[PDB]
Amino acid sequence: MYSFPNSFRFGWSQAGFQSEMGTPGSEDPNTDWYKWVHDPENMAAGLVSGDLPENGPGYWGNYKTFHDNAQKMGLKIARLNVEWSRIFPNPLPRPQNFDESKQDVTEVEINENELKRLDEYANKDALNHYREIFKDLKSRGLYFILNMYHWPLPLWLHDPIRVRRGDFTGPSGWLSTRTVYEFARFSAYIAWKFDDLVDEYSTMNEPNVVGGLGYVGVKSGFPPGYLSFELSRRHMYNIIQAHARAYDGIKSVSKKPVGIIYANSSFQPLTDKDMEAVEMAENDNRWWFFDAIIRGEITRGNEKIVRDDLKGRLDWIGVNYYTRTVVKRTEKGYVSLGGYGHGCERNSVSLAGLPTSDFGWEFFPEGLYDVLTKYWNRYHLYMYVTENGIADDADYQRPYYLVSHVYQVHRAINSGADVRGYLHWSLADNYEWASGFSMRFGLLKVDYNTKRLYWRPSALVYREIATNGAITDEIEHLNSVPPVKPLRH
Ligand SMILES: *[C@H]1C(F)=C(CO)[C@@H](O)[C@H](O)[C@H]1O
Repeated sequence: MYSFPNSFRFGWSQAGFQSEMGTPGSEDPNTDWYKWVHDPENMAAGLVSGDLPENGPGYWGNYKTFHDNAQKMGLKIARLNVEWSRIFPNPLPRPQNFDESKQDVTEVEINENELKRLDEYANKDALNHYREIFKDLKSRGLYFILNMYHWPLPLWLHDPIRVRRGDFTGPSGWLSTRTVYEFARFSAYIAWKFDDLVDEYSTMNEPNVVGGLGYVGVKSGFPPGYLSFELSRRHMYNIIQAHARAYDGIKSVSKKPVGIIYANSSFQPLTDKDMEAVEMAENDNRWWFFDAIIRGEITRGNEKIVRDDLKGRLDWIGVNYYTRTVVKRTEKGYVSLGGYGHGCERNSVSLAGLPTSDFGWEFFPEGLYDVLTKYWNRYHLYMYVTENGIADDADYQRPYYLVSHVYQVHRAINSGADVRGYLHWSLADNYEWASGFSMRFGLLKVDYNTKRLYWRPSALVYREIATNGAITDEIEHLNSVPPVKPLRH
C-alpha cells in the first residue's frame, strides 16, 4: 500500500476555454484564442486543427454531471479558472495618469471605489453563472483552487491576427503594461466577488508556455505566432510583473493563499558528462522565474538587481508535469535532444525504448519526483501537483501513467517535500488548443455529438486511489511502464 497524509486531496484540473463551450448559450467569441482558431489563414496553414471550441464538452451547461462524476470518483479538490473575456467582454477606458511607455509596473492602487467602478462594466450573467458552478462544486465537498488566467485574453486586450501580420499598433496582449495593469485589477475583482467560495488562488496557468509557443515555438499554432526572441523576453518580463501585481491585488481583498501554476520538464542528462547542461536548463526554464517572484531577483539590462515589489509574491507552487527533456552540453551552452520527452513520434517508443502517448510524449514518471524535490530544496514552499496526464483515447497507457505518477508524489512526500494534493489533467476530454479534440486527456471519454461522459477504466482505478487515500495493494502492479511489445513501434 502507498498511503498519503489524511489531509492530502486527489482531484482534477480544468480550463475555461478547453471545457466550457459546447452547450448552446455558452459561446464566448471575445478572446484572442477564439479569433485565432477561427482564422481562415491559420486553418489553411495547418497552424490550427479546424476544430472549434464551441463544439466542446459543455461544462458551462453540464457542470452538475461533471461534479456528480467527480464526487462518485471520490475526488476532494478542483482547480478551474474564470475566463476574463466572459466577465469584461468590452473595452475599459484607458486609465488617467498611468504612463503606457514605462517598462516597470511596481504598484496598482486598488480600493472599494476602483472595484465598485469595475462592477459597472462586469457581465453580471457570467458572474452569476460562475457563482452557480462554484456553489455546486462546493456542495460536493470539493476544496476549490481558483485560477485567474489559463491563456485566452479579451480581444480588447489582444488582437492576435494583427500581431501575427507584424502590426504592433493594436491591442498586443502581454507585450503591453496595460494588460499587466488590467490583469491586477481583474484578479482583485474576482477575489472580491468569489472569496466566500474560494479556498486558495492561482494567478496564472503556465505563463511560460503562452510566451514560449506564442513568440518562439511558432509551429505550435499558438497566438500570436510572431517569431521574436525579443518579444519572448518582453512577454516573460510583463507576466512576472502581472503576477506580483495580481498577488497584491488579491491580498488587498483576501487573507487566503495565492500561488502560481507553471509548466515543468524534468531535465535529464544524455550522458554522465551533461550534469552542468541540466543545471543551465533548470536556471533558464524554472529558477530565473521563481527567483523573480519569490526572491525578487531579476536581470534588467545586463545587471542582477532585487525589486522589492516582486520579492515574497508567492505562498505556494502549482507543479504541472507530463515528461522529461534530455539535454547535452554544447561549446556555446546546451541543447534539447529530439526522440525523448515531448519530441517523440506519436504512439511509438522514444530513443530509450519508453512508450509515447497519442501526443508523442515519453513515459517518465520519475521526472515528477525530480521536479517536486528540486522545488522543495530550493524554496521550501508547499506544492500541489496542479496538472499530470496523458493523451490516450484508448486508455491503454493511462492506468500505468496515473498510478506511476501518484507513486512518485508519495515518494516526494516521503523524502520530506510538502505536497498537499494531486490534480489529474483532466476529469474529461477537452479542446487541446491548436490540436483540437483528437488529443483526449480525460479520465472520462466525451462523446462530442451528445456531450455524454463515459468512465474509462483508468477512472475506476483513480476512484480506488481517491476513496482509499492510497495506491491500494490490488493496483500496485500499475506502478510500472506500459508493456511496449503489444503497442505500436
Ligand atoms: C497542461 C497540459 F499539459 C495540456 C496538454 O497539452 C493542456 O491541455 C493544459 O491546458 C495545460 O495547462
